[PDB]
Amino acid sequence: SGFRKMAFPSGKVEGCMVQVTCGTTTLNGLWLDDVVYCPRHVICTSEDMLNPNYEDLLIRKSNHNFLVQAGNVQLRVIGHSMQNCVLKLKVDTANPKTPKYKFVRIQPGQTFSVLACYNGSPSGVYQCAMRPNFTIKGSFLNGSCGSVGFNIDYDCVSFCYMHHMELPTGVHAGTDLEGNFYGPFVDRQTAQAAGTDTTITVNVLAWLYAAVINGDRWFLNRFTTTLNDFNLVAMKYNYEPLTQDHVDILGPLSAQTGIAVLDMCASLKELLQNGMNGRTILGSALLEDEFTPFDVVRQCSGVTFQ
Amino acid sequence: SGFRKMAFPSGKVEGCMVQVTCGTTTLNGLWLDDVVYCPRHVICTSEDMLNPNYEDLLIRKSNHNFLVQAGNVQLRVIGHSMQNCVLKLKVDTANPKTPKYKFVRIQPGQTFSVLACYNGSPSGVYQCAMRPNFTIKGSFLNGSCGSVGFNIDYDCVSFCYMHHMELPTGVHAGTDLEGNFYGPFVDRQTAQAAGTDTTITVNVLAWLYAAVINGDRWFLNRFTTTLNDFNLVAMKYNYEPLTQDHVDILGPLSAQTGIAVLDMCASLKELLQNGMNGRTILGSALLEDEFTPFDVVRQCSGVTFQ
Repeated sequence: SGFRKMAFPSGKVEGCMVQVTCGTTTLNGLWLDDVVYCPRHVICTSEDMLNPNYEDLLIRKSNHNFLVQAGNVQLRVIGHSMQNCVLKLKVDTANPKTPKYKFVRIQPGQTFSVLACYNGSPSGVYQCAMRPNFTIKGSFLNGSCGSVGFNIDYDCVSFCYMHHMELPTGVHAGTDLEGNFYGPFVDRQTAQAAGTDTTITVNVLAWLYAAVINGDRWFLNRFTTTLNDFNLVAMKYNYEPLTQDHVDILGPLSAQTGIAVLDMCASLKELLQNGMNGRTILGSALLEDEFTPFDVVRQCSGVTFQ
Repeated sequence: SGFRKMAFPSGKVEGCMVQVTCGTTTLNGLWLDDVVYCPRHVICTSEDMLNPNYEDLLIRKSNHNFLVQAGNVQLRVIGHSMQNCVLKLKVDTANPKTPKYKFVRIQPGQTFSVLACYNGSPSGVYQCAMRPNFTIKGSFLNGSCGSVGFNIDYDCVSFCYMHHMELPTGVHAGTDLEGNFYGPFVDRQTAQAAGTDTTITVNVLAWLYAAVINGDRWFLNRFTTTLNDFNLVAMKYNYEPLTQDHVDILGPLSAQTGIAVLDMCASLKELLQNGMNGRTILGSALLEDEFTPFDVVRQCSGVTFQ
């Protein structure tokens, strides 16, 4: 028992990290088969970032302008193309540690692990949620761009995030591995701000089911609610609306505990309107929204009585 | 910026995990050079657990009675001895992925990463503290015994913890890699209870320095305090006493931020007495004590590992 924010083991990802330098710019790349992926701003300078013309800048670059290092050994670059905001560097060597992998685009509220890297080398691993405003609350310093987020499903690594930039409130923005930004952000030095961040309700409900399972039920009530009513109250408290997909995903936790999703929604509606009277749930003073229902199910491993 | 509960990259440790089966008992082992380390209770059954005579049980086992599996490959066991509560299995093969490593015994309030494993397979990584009562607040299910805790410094993995058992309050007990329990606990089913757990004061101060470095400085007051003043307030809130050694250890963070230790202590004394008035620190409603001063420096410097 016990409940912890937990990341995926980072080893299959550590086997793909490389350093990529262009001119005086260095950041991290991801080496899969004979390709290296990195943020396209590696070809820029600080001065270019004010109004960058990526097509033109890449035109004036040869393969020889990209120095790719996998620890000690240099990788020869044979080709370079841009896909949206990611550079793809074709190399003469296939990564012998390439895991089974896929590129996925994740949805707001879905979690993933981040391997923070500097100069092609891992610094640390932590669990993140894609916020409703298409930011993540990371821990990243200069040199971290090209750090990736990922899930492991079976033995298959699903890469879902590449780090590009930090916004003025200290949250981070990036792309999927096809180089499309999450959210309304661009890889240019211009006034950007993250939108109003909302709370990931399906994750708050997952966490409430976790509370119940680890013994805390002080907040439960006999009342039940309908879904549109809940959503109208949710809206008022900067909570994301709960969709039918979300109700479906909470099915296993509902079944294990015998507490219907709409029952738990009624408990949450109450907690939002009244506050929590300085009482801790699973040792937290605030409702946690970065635990998915799948995260709670894995750690709790409960049975369902039918 | 950003500040996250961050684990060490787990890859060096994932290459050492194996499955150890003895009769019908299966749990995890650690394969370094030609030795496999695991909890000695692998040689027990549910029968033996009440009050097991480990010496007698081990005498009645040959090398042939131990099946060690490293993915698909079976390892030949060539020797076996017991050191305190760990079994050591000599195998015919040195682990070719053995990292630079050492065995250390940590002190209460020191942090480390746990690689949670099931049947020799890594499932999760998370950051933990050794509590003042020599328990850890883990996330472990049946099958997790022999999961290890570790730090990385330089290119060197320091193994500090092996998981043995869960106490009736849902907290976890185990051993260093020489098989000596942390705390007053034994590897038998006996009435055993964790002592009074306190907060790790020096770690809360480290965390306040992290907040400041990241721009969350609302809690800083102009008040200074004596060490004894601070302690006499702190004691009341189930906080460890702060020692001169603790003040010394916070020197680097004090120097980097240009804020005196005893100033920060005065800010903490204020937070303890008055609460946070709704404000959060680094997104958190509660004071966090699972970051050491070295943890804050590593994360804020972007320290990497081989």
